[PDB]
Amino acid sequence: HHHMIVRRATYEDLSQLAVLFDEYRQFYGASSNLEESHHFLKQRFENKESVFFIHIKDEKITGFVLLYLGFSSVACSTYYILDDVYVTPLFRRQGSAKQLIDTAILFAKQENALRISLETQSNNHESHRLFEKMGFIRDSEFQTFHCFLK
Amino acid sequence: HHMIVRRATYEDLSQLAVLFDEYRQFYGASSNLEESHHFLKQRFENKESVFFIHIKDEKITGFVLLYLGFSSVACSTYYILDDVYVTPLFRRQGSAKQLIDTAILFAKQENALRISLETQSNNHESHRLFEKMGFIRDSEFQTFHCFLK
Ligand SMILES: CC(C)(COP(=O)(O)OP(=O)(O)OC[C@H]1O[C@@H](n2cnc3c(N)ncnc32)[C@H](O)[C@@H]1OP(=O)(O)O)[C@@H](O)C(=O)NCCC(=O)NCCS
Ligand SMILES: CC(C)(COP(=O)(O)OP(=O)(O)OC[C@H]1O[C@@H](n2cnc3c(N)ncnc32)[C@H](O)[C@@H]1OP(=O)(O)O)[C@@H](O)C(=O)NCCC(=O)NCCS
Ligand SMILES: CC(=O)NCCCN
Ligand SMILES: [Mg+2]
Ligand SMILES: [Mg+2]
Repeated sequence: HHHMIVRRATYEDLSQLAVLFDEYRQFYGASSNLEESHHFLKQRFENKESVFFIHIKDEKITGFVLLYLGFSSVACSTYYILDDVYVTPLFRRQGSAKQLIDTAILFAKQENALRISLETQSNNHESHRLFEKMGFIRDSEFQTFHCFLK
Repeated sequence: HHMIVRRATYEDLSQLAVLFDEYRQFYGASSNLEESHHFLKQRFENKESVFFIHIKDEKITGFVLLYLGFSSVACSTYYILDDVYVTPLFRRQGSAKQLIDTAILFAKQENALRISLETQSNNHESHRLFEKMGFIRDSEFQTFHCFLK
């Protein structure tokens, strides 16, 4: 029996998780649309190489982390991408993101991943403090490029 | 036809492994055709991966490997241009240009938001290539890594 847990998300959690997923999208500039957020959360959940971990405190989902499998051609090995991390404001600064990333790290090690990689906004200093505390090192060697199609 | 940029098939993998091993060596890996081919086949069997090869008179001159990406913010998919390589003998002949032009057409057909990639900051050649193909340098995001091995 427990009162707090970080565990893999299930289909049964998607309805509650969609609210936090919609909040994460709003943080990134998106207009709130619970129905759209939920439909796409279901597509990502039903994607073979994606893994969602959620943080539940007193039966409430406080946050989540979405990871997906990466393939490193140079190393000829897999790794994990920490795609999205979010904690709802009511539960911030209580160690939720820390616990979510700690479980993400233990999971990646269990999967013999090379590393966990991510990209976060340069203007998001709060996230840089979180990732550095968790053992992430800033990549300097690479430059991102986008070719916009729509 | 005498030249073509097309999807890779199972039959191209023995020859494609040689190019993929060459691409690995450019990024500093030791040559190992068995390891290169085994991983190439694992990526080729991934349902979200897409390989295009440039073939000049039955010789593979180069390739591009793309994979599906999900944008949570846009609630839409996109493509990541993961690997691009042209064997030195066939360089500065438009092989990479044709591979990327095909990748863009494929991404548009798939209704992708964009094609995204990462390349070394000191790789002058790749920056000229991607800029020629309409890619824009983006420094609004910072990459972090948590090394496990
Ligand atoms: C960033 C975010 C995930 C942090 O979640 P959280 O549960 O509040 O974080 P924690 O309580 O585990 O904090 C862990 C560490 O992160 C850093 N951190 C977290 N919030 C911070 C803040 N507001 N300012 C500075 N550092 C902060 C600190 O180093 C902190 O350690 P400390 O509290 O001992 O100083 C949360 O604020 C959030 O959802 N933000 C919006 C989405 C986002 O930016 N995600 C990252 C990109 S995917
Ligand atoms: C980069 C690379 C793929 C280019 O392949 P390529 O088939 O020779 O390229 P193309 O002939 O299609 O050239 C397309 C454009 O790229 C640029 N380019 C290509 N080679 C270049 C070079 N040596 N110097 C400068 N710009 C160059 C030019 O803008 C060129 O247009 P142009 O020929 O009209 O001037 C090839 O040099 C290679 O395999 N390099 C090693 C692997 C690599 O760097 N891949 C990317 C790592 S993330
Ligand atoms: C950690 C992080 O990547 N945040 C941006 C969300 C799209 N990847
Ligand atoms: Mg890769
Ligand atoms: Mg994403």
